[PDB]
Amino acid sequence: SSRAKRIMKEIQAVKDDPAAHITLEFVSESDIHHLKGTFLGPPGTPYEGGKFVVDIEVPMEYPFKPPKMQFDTKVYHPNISSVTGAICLDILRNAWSPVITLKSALISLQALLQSPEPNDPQDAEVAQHYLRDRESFNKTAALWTRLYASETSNGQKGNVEESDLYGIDHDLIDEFESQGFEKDKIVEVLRRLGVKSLDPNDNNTANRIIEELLK
Repeated sequence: SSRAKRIMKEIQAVKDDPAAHITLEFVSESDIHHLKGTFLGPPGTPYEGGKFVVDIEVPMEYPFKPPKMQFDTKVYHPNISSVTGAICLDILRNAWSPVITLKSALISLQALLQSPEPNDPQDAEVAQHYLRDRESFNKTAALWTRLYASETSNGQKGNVEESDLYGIDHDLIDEFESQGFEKDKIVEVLRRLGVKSLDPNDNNTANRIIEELLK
């Protein structure tokens, strides 16, 4: 479209050969109204290490066109994800420059994710909670992003794990096998249960498993 060309030009830069580590995929019919800019990055921090999908909404207005952004890996940060997915970066609550393109808003999130700013954020509950238990939220933060880094197809409520190569076969078997029980034992107890987050020497299900294992 005519007005769409405005945003298309911005995406052309990222489309110019795999470079800049940027991503821009619009999910809409001929009338591109909803934009979605993602960014791929390696690990090395609980705030970064996977994929991020920022739901962008680009209207058809030239004068003062503030690009909306929300959700984005539902990251739990004082800035991102306050109640139903919302960030605070220039063009969000009070922009001070109409030149701040969409690329700036996206790139700003990357540096923002790896930059704790609990001084004067938007979410007081998060800031106060992080101020006390920062180490407890740190680990939980990396886990959420590590699991919500990407998702195939649509969803009903929540589809986490149970998609890639399953590690529940000979690993859980090797434990009971060497113990003294035979494969036929583990299979019988594994098939019925079918746990995934099993512990070596700290699992309740295990005790119950071995219970039958001996019969």
